[PDB]
Order: sequence, then C-alpha cells, then structure tokens
Amino acid sequence: LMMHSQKRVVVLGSGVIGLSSALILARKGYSVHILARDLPEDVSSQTFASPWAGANWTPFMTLTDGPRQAKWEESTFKKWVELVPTGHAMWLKGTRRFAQNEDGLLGHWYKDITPNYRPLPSSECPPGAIGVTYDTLSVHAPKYCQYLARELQKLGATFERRTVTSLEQAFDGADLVVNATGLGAKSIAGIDDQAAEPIRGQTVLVKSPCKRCTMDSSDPASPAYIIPRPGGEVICGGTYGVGDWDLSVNPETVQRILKHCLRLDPTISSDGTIEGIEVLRHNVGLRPARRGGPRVEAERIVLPLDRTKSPLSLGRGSARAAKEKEVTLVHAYGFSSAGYQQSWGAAEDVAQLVDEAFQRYHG
Amino acid sequence: LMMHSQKRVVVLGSGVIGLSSALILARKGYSVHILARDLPEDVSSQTFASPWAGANWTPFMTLTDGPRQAKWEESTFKKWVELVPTGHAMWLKGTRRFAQNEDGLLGHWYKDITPNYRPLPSSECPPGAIGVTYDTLSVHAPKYCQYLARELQKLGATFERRTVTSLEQAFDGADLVVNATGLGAKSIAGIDDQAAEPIRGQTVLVKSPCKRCTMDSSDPASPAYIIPRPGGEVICGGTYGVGDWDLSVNPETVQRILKHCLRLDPTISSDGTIEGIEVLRHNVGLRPARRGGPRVEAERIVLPLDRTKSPLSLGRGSARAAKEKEVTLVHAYGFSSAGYQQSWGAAEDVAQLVDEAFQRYHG
Ligand SMILES: Cc1cc2nc3c(=O)[nH]c(=O)nc-3n(C[C@H](O)[C@H](O)[C@H](O)COP(=O)(O)OP(=O)(O)OC[C@H]3O[C@@H](n4cnc5c(N)ncnc54)[C@H](O)[C@@H]3O)c2cc1C
Ligand SMILES: Cc1cc2nc3c(=O)[nH]c(=O)nc-3n(C[C@H](O)[C@H](O)[C@H](O)COP(=O)(O)OP(=O)(O)OC[C@H]3O[C@@H](n4cnc5c(N)ncnc54)[C@H](O)[C@@H]3O)c2cc1C
Ligand SMILES: N[C@@H](C(=O)O)C(F)(F)F
Ligand SMILES: N[C@@H](C(=O)O)C(F)(F)F
Repeated sequence: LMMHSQKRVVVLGSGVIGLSSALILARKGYSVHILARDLPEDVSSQTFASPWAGANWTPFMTLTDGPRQAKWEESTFKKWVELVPTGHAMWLKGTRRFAQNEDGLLGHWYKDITPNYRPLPSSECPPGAIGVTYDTLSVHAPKYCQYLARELQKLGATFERRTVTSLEQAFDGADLVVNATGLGAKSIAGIDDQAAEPIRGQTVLVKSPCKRCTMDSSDPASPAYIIPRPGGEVICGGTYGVGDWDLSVNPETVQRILKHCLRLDPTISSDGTIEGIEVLRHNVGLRPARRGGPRVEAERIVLPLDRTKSPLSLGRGSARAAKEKEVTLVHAYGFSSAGYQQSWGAAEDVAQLVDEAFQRYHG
Repeated sequence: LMMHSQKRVVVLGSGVIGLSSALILARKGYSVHILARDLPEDVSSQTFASPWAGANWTPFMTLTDGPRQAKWEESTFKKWVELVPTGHAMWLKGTRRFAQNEDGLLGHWYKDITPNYRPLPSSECPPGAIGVTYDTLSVHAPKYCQYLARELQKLGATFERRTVTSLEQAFDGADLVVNATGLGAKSIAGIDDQAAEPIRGQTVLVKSPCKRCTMDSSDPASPAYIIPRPGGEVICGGTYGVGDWDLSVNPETVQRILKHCLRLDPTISSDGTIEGIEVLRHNVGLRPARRGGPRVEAERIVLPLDRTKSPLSLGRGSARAAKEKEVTLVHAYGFSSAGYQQSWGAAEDVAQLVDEAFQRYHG
C-alpha cells in the first residue's frame, strides 16, 4: 500500500530533444520513461540525427521568421554558458560568420547574446562576402546527449529500446506522451505527419587543434563550416540536401568540403594542405526537418486509433469499439539544423505544455 | 603451447549473405568471426535489407542475362527443399506469376526446378496479362537469418557488433575478409564502390491464412505481390524505387498495394474488402543493389590504405609507409531483390574463392 506517483510521462525519442524534454520533466518531479529506437550510446547510428551535430549555436532565422526559434536559442545559450565550467560546453571565440549579403545576417538579432559581436572588414571575408564575428558556444553532440542521459538517470528516469509503429504502443504506462521522434513522426500511426522531411548533412570529422569556428554561407554553390568541438577535433561541413535520404558518403562532396574549409582556415591542416588534413571519419546524418517549421504543441487523441484517424492504423480497416480512451500527445519534432541550439528552450515549452495538460486533463 | 587454427576468416556483414557465407566456411572448418552493425536479432532495423524480405524464390533474369543468378538460385532451391521438413522453408503451391508478355517469363528457364510448372489460361490472369503457375518456396526472412546464426553458433562462429569505416578495421585477427556489407560497400574506405545503390521496397505485412502466392509484374504502373510466409502471415508488395533511400512509409503506396493485392487475391482479407485486411505492420526496406550486378570475387589489397587507393582513407592525405601488408578481400554484395533466393549458391562461390585464396596466399 505505497503512495504512487500520479505524474507518469512517456517520452518517445531519445535524441537531444527527447532527452532535454525528459530532463526538465524529471526535474519537475514527473516520473519519466524514455522509449526510443536509438539511444545516446548509439554514437554512429544514422537512423537519428543527434550523434552527427556540430554542435554549435548559429541562429538561422530572423526574429519575424522564427520567433520561437530565437526564444529557444536564447534560452539554450544561457544553459550552455552554465555548462562551460564543467566542460560540457566550449567557447568558440572569434567565431567568423560569412553571408552573401546583409540580409543573410538576419537582422543581427542575437548580437546581445554572443559576446563581442561585431562586423568584419571585407579584408577578413571571402571575396565579395559580408561578415560578422562573435563568441558563440559548441557542445560535443554525442557526449552532450550522454551527459543528459546521466542527469536523467540520477533523477530516476528510465530508458527502453523500442520501435513504435502505432501510438497506443507508446501510451503504455502513461496517459501523456512526448513525441520527439524526429523523422519517425511521419510513419507512426496516429501521427502520420507527411510534412516531416530529412535534410541531408555530410561532414568530415578532423583531428585538429584549430579552435576557431567559421560559418560560411556566402557561397550558395558551396555550403561550408568549421566547428571545433571539445576534444581536439573539428567538424567540417557541409550539405543541406532537402528531402535527401541518402546515407552514403559522397566522395566528391568530401573534396569540396575540405577544399572550401581549407580556404576558410588553413590551420585545420597540419601543413595547410588538403593532404595535410588528419581525417578521423566521414559522416552523413539526416536532419529531421518539417515543412511548416518545428512542431511543439499538445494534442488530445482518442485510443484506439481507427483507419479514419490514420491510414497506417493496425488491424482491419473496419474498426471501432472497445476499449476507448483519450490521451495527451505533446509534439516536439522537426528542428532541422537547429535541434541542439534550440533544445533547452524547446524542452521548456514542452514541459509547460505537459504541466498545462496535466492540470486540464490528468487531474 | 596449443595447436592453433590457421584458418581464421572475418565475415563483414550479417545479412543473409554474410550469414550463409559464414556458415559454409564454418562447415569447411574455417574459424569464423562475424563483424557487423546489424545482427539477426535486429528484426526491424532499416539499415540492412535482410529483415524485410518475402522471402520467396522468384527468378528475375534469363539465363543469358544472369548466368550466375540462375546458378545460385538453382542451388538455393535445393537447400530450401531440405529445410521444409523442419519448417525453415515452406511450399507455396500453385504460385501464380503474371507478366506483361512472353519475354517477362524469362525463357521459362526454371521450369525443371519449381514443381508443376505450367502456363495459365488467360481466364486465370489479369486482363491482357500472361501467366504461369508452379510450386515455389519461401522462408521467414528474419527467422531464417536467426536459424543460420544458430547453426553458426554450434559450428563455433562468433559475432561482434561493429561499424567499419576503413578496411584495416576489418582485417583485425584475419588476413582474409568476406565483404558482405550490402549498401555499406560504398562508404567503407578501401572498397568505395560507387556502383552500390538501394532499391526501395515498401510492403504491408498482413495477418492471413492465405497460403497462395501471387507475383504480378504485368502492370508496369503497379508492381504487386502476395507472399505467404511461415506463421499465418502474408507480405503484400510492392515497390522498386531505384536509387531511392526514403525510409518513410508512403500512405498512398499503401492504398495501391492493398487495392492491387486485393484484386489478385481477395482471401488476403477477412471479407474480401480492403477494410477487411488485417494489417500487422507497414515496412520499408532498401534492397542493396549494384550497377553491373552482384559482386562476387576475390581481391588482393595492400594495407594500410593510402589516399590513392581510397578518397575516404583515414589520417592525412599524404601517407605511406609502416607497416605494410597484403590481404585478401572476398566481395559478396549487390544481390538486389534476390539475396535470399541466391544466398546459398552465392555462399558456395564465396567459400570456393576463400579456399582458393587460402591455397594461393595464406599457406
Ligand atoms: C551534419 C549535421 C550538423 C548539425 N549541426 C548542428 C549544430 O551545430 N547545431 C544544432 O543546433 N543542430 C545541428 N544539427 C541538427 C541537430 O542534429 C538535429 O536538429 C537534432 O539532433 C534533432 O534532435 P531530435 O531529438 O529532434 O531528433 P533525433 O536526434 O533524430 O532523435 C529522434 C529520436 O526518436 C527515435 N524515434 C524515431 N522514430 C521512432 C519510432 N518509430 N519509435 C521509437 N523511436 C523512434 C529515434 O530513435 C531517436 O531516439 C546538425 C545535424 C547534422 C546532420
Ligand atoms: C521489401 C523487400 C522484399 C524482398 N523479398 C525478397 C524475396 O522474396 N526473395 C529474395 O531472394 N530477396 C528478397 N529481398 C531482397 C533481399 O532482402 C536482399 O537481397 C538481401 O537481404 C541482401 O542481403 P545482404 O546480406 O547482401 O545485405 P544486408 O541484409 O543489407 O546485410 C548487410 C550487412 O552488412 C552490415 N554492414 C553494412 N555496412 C557495414 C559497415 N560499414 N560496417 C559493419 N557492417 C556493415 C549490415 O549491418 C548488415 O549486417 C527483398 C528485399 C525487400 C526490401
Ligand atoms: N547547424 C549546422 C548544420 O546542421 O549543418 C550548421 F551550423 F553547420 F549549420
Ligand atoms: N524479391 C521480392 C522483392 O524484393 O520485392 C519480390 F519477390 F517480391 F519481387
């Protein structure tokens, strides 16, 4: 006859978004169980995006285009600042950002967040490009996720490897589920989001003491970036293949990335030559994006599903009846190229949604 | 001071081809270690093709177009016949095969292998299509792989989960490696096969006592097949998306597959209606194909790799020196839509190549 928790929540997905959401909920005293196919220890799995990130803080939208994104990025920057003393985040001082034009600098909205923000002289920019410099932050993407999982462990959250094909499979043991499935949201019956799309990103992981970050979007024919991460390594990018699911390494892309990154910063090489670059690994990850932007909202759903709710519902197309329950589904997916830099703010919004739903529907 | 084996081989890949190759080699007394990312217990992993097969025996080429394929298929049919008494293979009696024309029947080359081979009357074919009927065989693809793994266990083979990015990582503990990596062959340094390509196959797994197999290639706008497998289930297909990496479920494709399969055989439904079909799961697998056909051959390779051998070689582009060794690489990949039905014959050819290489290079 023990007093049992009335705050059970299932988090579906264990990428940086499911982990961050799960952690703030655990901190709020929720009993959290994480169901996912890919776990933080799967550091080379291509069926989720989180092991492949830079991961740095680089706003990609204006305030008007992405009000939520900016909110989430500002909050996450504050969190990452707090992680520098223990090494879970690292300063990228004198980061260099190049754009094709003034508009590509996004209204400079974040100039109060990144220290020492200032324009760069044309002499310090690629020919014909415009640029700014600032201090931003980066995390070691797989290790950051493992860090969050450790924090979750201490708060009593649990993990389970599972691959869901229909919503009722996630509503096992909880009347509220956080859906942080990335690309998976499209093929789970009861979610069926056709708007989910991948954005392919190929990179080269390099061994280098280079501590300078350079983000170059001034050449529309060649996206390029150099992101140092904790550990004496730098990630050289990159690609943005919208709707591209190809998980194979493109050898031509390798050449373009290294050549371009070498232009940007020869110190990524031992001798300033492409042949002098110490390659550690060739990577391809699929960013989980979504037409219409990231989805962060709570939905009320009736179980069991019927073929009317989902074309992918299981069992016979003709269905009703017994049993029948209403549950809460809190979406958190489609962060595209900004899942890490938005993760803490997004998790905050998710946790507020869960609190609200609990008040309105779960007692 | 024990007498140690001089027949150590590494098998890279644990799909039906790596497993079959490994088993015949183990039977020949080789000491076999299987290195792979995906193992037979990973029955819903989309990063290899073997969990998603029908898997039945359906020749796809003429003798002239695919002499190896036919050889491999004929040998595998014999093996599967031997597995019927213990249930690891099942007869698909009165299988129905529809084609657009006489040429689509491939010269009837296999009519001596499949019992009761005979043409079908136009009345028993889709309008305007031509057809034949015969008894063929099917295996339960993931359970068949688990069966092979059990056989391997008894013969002393071992398994290890590993994801290789460069050949020297596979030549650990053996001077000969069998490369059965499917699509992976394209991105492993030292193999770098740009010809490897996926062929996307979406299917619907259905609960049904239907024991009749129907293969319909008469409608070029709608590939369709119904493959019963051991266990009271049938796999309804399908798609052949050449070069398509999309792992998401296409809801429209679902409708087309079920409608077409229902035309072909209403008993896949409880009431002969689409709504009467008991859906178990929606699946998407990537067939590992290869332009130029499957690759089954032995290659002599010098380690360590240099950037001249592979654009993806690790370390600095400028490389030589110490150490330096020659090893044997036996390729076995690119079986496309016929990996199961060709697996035993292919494994036979692989094992002969290994025997030959051992004679010529490993003592
Ligand atoms: C090359 C590259 C560079 C990047 N660099 C940056 C960067 O510097 N800064 C930044 O902010 N972002 C960066 N990103 C983007 C960031 O990787 C992604 O936004 C973020 O990882 C998305 O996290 P997620 O949790 O939403 O999804 P994912 O990490 O994809 O996790 C989805 C989770 O859901 C699980 N799941 C999916 N379907 C199912 C199912 N059916 N049942 C059970 N579980 C399921 C998966 O297994 C996994 O646990 C980069 C990404 C790449 C590819
Ligand atoms: C829908 C569908 C229907 C089919 N039906 C039939 C059928 O009825 N009859 C038939 O004969 N065939 C059928 N097939 C085709 C059959 O699935 C494939 O030909 C067969 O599975 C190929 O086996 P494989 O061993 O070559 O490759 P895979 O099964 O893809 O295994 C490749 C292995 O290599 C590992 N690997 C890859 N890269 C690396 C790396 N870098 N390091 C470590 N390991 C690595 C993988 O993890 C895995 O272990 C179908 C396939 C599908 C998708
Ligand atoms: N966010 C990273 C991306 O996903 O590639 C970028 F900073 F490099 F842009
Ligand atoms: N071999 C199967 C395929 O890969 O889809 C088929 F028989 F259905 F064709």
